[PDB]
Amino acid sequence: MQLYSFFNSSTSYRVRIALALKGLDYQVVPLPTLVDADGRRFSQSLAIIDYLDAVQPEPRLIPLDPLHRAQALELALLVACDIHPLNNVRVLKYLTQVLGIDAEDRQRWYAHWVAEGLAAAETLLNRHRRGAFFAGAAAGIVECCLVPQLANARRMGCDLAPYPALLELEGRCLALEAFQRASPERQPDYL
Amino acid sequence: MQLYSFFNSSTSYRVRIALALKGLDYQVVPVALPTLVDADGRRFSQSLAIIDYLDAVQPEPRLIPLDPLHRAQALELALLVACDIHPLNNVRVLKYLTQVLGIDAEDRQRWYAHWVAEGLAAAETLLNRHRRGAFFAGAAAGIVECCLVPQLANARRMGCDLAPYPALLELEGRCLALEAFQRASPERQPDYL
Repeated sequence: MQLYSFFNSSTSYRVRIALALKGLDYQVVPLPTLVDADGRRFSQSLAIIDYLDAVQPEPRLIPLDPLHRAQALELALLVACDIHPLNNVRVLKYLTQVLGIDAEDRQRWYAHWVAEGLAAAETLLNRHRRGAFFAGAAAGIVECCLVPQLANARRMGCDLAPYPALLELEGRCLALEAFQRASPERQPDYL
Repeated sequence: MQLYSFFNSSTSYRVRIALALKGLDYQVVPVALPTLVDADGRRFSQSLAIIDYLDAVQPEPRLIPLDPLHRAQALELALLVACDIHPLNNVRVLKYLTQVLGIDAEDRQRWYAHWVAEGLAAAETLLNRHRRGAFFAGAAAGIVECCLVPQLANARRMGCDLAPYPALLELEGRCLALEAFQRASPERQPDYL
């Protein structure tokens, strides 16, 4: 398979993590678009992560148990639907060039959606985590979504002190070769 | 189970359609929404997590396909709406644009219509290229129609041009002809105007 990836795309980071956790090799093509062995194209990171679970079930990125699965998807969709979309490069571009919102107002916009969303993420992780990772002994869709969100929030100057369990989970993920391999800074298109 | 719904919430509408397709819409309860509340008082948020959970609660008729390829295609279109359109066009976001950045109704209008045009052009193409049947997944409505019908009602109400999406308009018409969608509609809610 091929992944049309950019090193600094949060959605590409999500899928590079999932591919690294499966141990699947693919060809980065410097979004995202996964092209499978049949030439089918997929661009929505959370659909790709679900599909990878069909392509190579073990290790599993989304739980089988219906309640554990609902809890994992709840936290993944909080990130994918209620934080990231508002803070996209395309949205900040629109705010500057079309509405002329200055760097500082764009900061406060960025920080407002992060603060609301990460407070809820911290709550859900503390409530529903089953072990070292959200799903127990292995990282999955929750870590695929939280790790890029935290990197983005950090880089935009957000206060992350109110989210100690998110920061702890982030550290347990960034200690793993799979996350290190997927990281922006280790990508072939990275300056 | 109970579903805490507001008549005018798009994400509530998505889950009221899902419940109506299952034949469980006695569970709906008027006035972040929606919230599904089970037997033992467990609260589920996230409209797409709730739709997925309803397939565990009562598998038939299925809102998310079993076949992996068909599932990836249905989730691609559903997530296009739920991730790339609706979150930018939320009441919550439009309040921030008004009350914080002082953007007028006219610039708000144009923001709404930009994310709508970008998203629905891509949605029209996915529907045309990947649909399995009269509905996206086949002969029955599912997660794709649960996301599209609320998004088209919203776009129409905000004055968006929907002429460029004839396949989306046709699918919307097939859904709104069904009793399950008519029951789920905002206009038929107990809390409606």
